[PDB]
Amino acid sequence: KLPPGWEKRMSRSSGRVYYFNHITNASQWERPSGEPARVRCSHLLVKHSQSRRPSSWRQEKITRTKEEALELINGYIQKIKSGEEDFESLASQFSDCSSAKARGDLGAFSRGQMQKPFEDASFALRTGEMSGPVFTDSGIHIILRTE
Repeated sequence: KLPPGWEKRMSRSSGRVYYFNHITNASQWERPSGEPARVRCSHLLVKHSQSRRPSSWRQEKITRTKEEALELINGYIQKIKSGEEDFESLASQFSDCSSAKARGDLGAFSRGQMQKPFEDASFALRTGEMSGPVFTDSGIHIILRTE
């Protein structure tokens, strides 16, 4: 009896059930509570040496590995979930996408327009909800659905 894309999982380190979304890679302790033509999202992108365009306003030659990019992504997720940092502030400071200028805002879009893994996570999110790591050809994303 779980919303779309959510499933119950067992955590081995703590021995407790949690909830996992296999579309967004979101996870949380708490049980989670047509689809629209368009959603609005912000994101924080961390590129790596195998991104389709491995450079950004933050560095001319992006050399980090995929797993280094994932480590940075998880660090940002930790700070956001714990309240140590705001999503928008981290996107402005550290996103490798030029949308960092607008605090990660990408505006509105509909299915078919974005990269498929990005689109699926975005439409699987509920408004105000945040994804886990989402992998695309651009790099690794954190996605926040704002409308």
